[PDB]
Amino acid sequence: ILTIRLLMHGKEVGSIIGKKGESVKRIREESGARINISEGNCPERIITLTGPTNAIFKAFAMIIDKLEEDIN
Amino acid sequence: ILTIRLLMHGKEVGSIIGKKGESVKRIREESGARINISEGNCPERIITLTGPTNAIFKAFAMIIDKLEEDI
DNA sequence: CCCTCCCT
Repeated sequence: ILTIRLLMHGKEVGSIIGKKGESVKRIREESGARINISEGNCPERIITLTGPTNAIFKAFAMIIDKLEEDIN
Repeated sequence: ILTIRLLMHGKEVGSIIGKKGESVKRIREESGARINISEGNCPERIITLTGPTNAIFKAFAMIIDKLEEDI
């Protein structure tokens, strides 16, 4: 059970929270991680990833994949 | 003693109970109304309010303010 | 693109 913080620009975050909140809703329900995204229109936002190794991995990889398809 | 039912989306209602449970704690205590909330992840939830016009009015106003800020 | 918040 480990935690890892990811830094993220404003626009970056919006992608992980696709219109209506589903994008996270997958990543969450699909990796098994505890995912939190500090709110408030702040230029830099933390996304905390919390859980066992593979859960993190999975959440990470989906996060990566989401941003990967946003260039630009 | 009046009963007034409030239809409420699943998102909204989660804000009234905000966190461990304290948001309702606040309103139950500080408004002095009989507040009930239907249970389970149903999209559509009822909040019954029983009491005097005062308590009903208090509770309601406390709800609106929890809602107003989200936003 | 803003997400969940579990109370008698």
